[PDB]
Amino acid sequence: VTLPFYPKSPQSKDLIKEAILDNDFMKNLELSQIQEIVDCMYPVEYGKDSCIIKEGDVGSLVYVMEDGKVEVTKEGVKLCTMGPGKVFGELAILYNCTRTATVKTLVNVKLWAIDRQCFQTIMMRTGLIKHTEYMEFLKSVPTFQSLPEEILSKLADVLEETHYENGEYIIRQGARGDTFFIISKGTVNVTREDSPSEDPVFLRTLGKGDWFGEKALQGEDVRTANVIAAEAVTCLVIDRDSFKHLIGGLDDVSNKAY
Amino acid sequence: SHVTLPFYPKSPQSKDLIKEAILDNDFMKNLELSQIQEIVDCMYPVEYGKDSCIIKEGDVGSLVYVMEDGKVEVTKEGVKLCTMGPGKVFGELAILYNCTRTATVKTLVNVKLWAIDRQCFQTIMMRTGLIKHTEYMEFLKSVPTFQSLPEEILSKLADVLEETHYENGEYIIRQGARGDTFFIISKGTVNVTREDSPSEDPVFLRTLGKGDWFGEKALQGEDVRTANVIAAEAVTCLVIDRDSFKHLIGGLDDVSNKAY
Ligand SMILES: Nc1nc2c(ncn2[C@@H]2O[C@@H]3COP(=O)(O)O[C@H]3[C@H]2O)c(=O)[nH]1
Ligand SMILES: Nc1nc2c(ncn2[C@@H]2O[C@@H]3COP(=O)(O)O[C@H]3[C@H]2O)c(=O)[nH]1
Ligand SMILES: Nc1nc2c(ncn2[C@@H]2O[C@@H]3COP(=O)(O)O[C@H]3[C@H]2O)c(=O)[nH]1
Ligand SMILES: Nc1nc2c(ncn2[C@@H]2O[C@@H]3COP(=O)(O)O[C@H]3[C@H]2O)c(=O)[nH]1
Repeated sequence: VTLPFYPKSPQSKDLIKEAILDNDFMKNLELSQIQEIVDCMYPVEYGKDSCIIKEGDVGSLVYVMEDGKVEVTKEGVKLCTMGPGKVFGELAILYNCTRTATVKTLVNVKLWAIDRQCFQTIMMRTGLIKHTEYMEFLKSVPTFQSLPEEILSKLADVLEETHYENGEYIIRQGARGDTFFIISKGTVNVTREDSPSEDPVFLRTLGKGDWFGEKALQGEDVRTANVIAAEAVTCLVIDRDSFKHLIGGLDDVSNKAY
Repeated sequence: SHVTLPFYPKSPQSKDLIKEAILDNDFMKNLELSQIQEIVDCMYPVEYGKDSCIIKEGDVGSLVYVMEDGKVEVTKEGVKLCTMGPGKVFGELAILYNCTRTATVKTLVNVKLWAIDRQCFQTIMMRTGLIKHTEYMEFLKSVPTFQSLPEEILSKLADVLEETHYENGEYIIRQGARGDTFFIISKGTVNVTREDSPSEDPVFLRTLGKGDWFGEKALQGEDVRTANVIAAEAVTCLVIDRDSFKHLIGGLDDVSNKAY
């Protein structure tokens, strides 16, 4: 789930993005995917008179040329030459076939390359798939599985993923609140101080699929307890208005008692 | 070269069901029409009884399904995701995205499915207009007469050429007939014959094949064909209208000054 990263100059990052936006087979990727491809590519060089791609071979890498010149042949027929700012080697990866042509260096070249597995991983990181994963998660939460699909979908549309370090206060008692939290990862501790000048008392531990932060949205806008990450925690979070329109009605949430 | 996909004859009602199911699927509705058609024709029938597991999450994906009758249940790690009825695609994610099955699919009743194998799906995914256009380009470049034409002109040729198929024995061109088209042979072979008068039998002139062309003479004189061109085996020509011929190919010395 975690991709390789290679640091690049803005000029390089722009060259690659423009190369992709110029390529007829890839120009319609979502922007976030282009961005991920951009950061993922690692640098590769070849000297003059080298063969980068042999037709018939297994394709593994997709290239963007930053510097140099290559010649593209197929069955001995010259197809074209390509200069900087062009993608090549994407067909074998996009279409799961062998290399459809041969690419040779005419000079020393400087390429950026991404391997097949990274590319395929990124191809699946679309808005529609992220949305679907949010839906699948929500359906796993008993409070929300029973909701109509349209409302789950509306929820999935607005859900924000936030992360908390161990010991981090997700919620402090006594402050206003504007967020409702669903735990997708890890555990939290809930504590409360009854009077001022006192140490907070432990109430309970919540984990994956549990939720919190409704009290300040239902009633007075003051947090009634502390919620502290007890390990590395991920929450799916909902702003006050979304809560009100989409979730505020639910009996299990509205009439929650402790 | 090219693979031939299997054809499975289906009722009109089924073909429409499949077509609609794809166009209703968010991961597939943006396929070209030609691709959706090809999927339609190459899906084959498969049935399952009540309480069968069609797809297990984690497995390598092989087939994409379209349901015509019945109801299936979709779960992931035991979480119920949905039920699906007729007119729905399932099993496309593993194949589209080269991952393992992302969920489990089980039947609730007897089901009637249409299925497409991964060999076909992979073939069809690559049959786009753009890929076809590029194949046209690569072919023209293999023909020395059309190689050295600028890229802009080859691209225009690919835009307007018509790929046409001919039966064995078919007169692609009859001597004496009016003509408006130029032909480039992309596949197969033709025989060229000519008769001195129409009350005489034609004599053999020559045999042409892939990368050869014909039909230029009637575009350069009065539009009358000066010989017969007859398909020998299965023949494919890239066919070019008169105006496109004049603007794009007519200039070429090899074509203009072709002598026989
Ligand atoms: N088949 C083909 N490839 C080309 C052409 N122009 C440059 N290329 C690149 O050369 C590459 C060969 O490896 P790939 O088939 O994976 O991807 C190809 C393209 O990205 C062309 O006109 N035809
Ligand atoms: N008042 C109270 N809040 C709790 C308890 N256990 C979990 N919580 C959560 O801790 C949260 C503090 O922020 P909110 O008061 O807005 O909403 C609260 C609840 O959702 C409990 O026993 N008492
Ligand atoms: N991951 C996922 N698959 C679903 C869902 N609804 C129905 N499906 C189908 O279940 C199938 C499992 O095999 P695939 O992962 O190949 O493709 C999947 C879909 O076509 C859903 O909400 N999530
Ligand atoms: N007149 C003539 N045409 C030929 C000969 N060999 C192949 N051809 C082709 O057959 C075609 C008949 O249609 P066209 O006269 O338009 O153009 C002709 C040529 O392109 C030949 O020896 N004589």
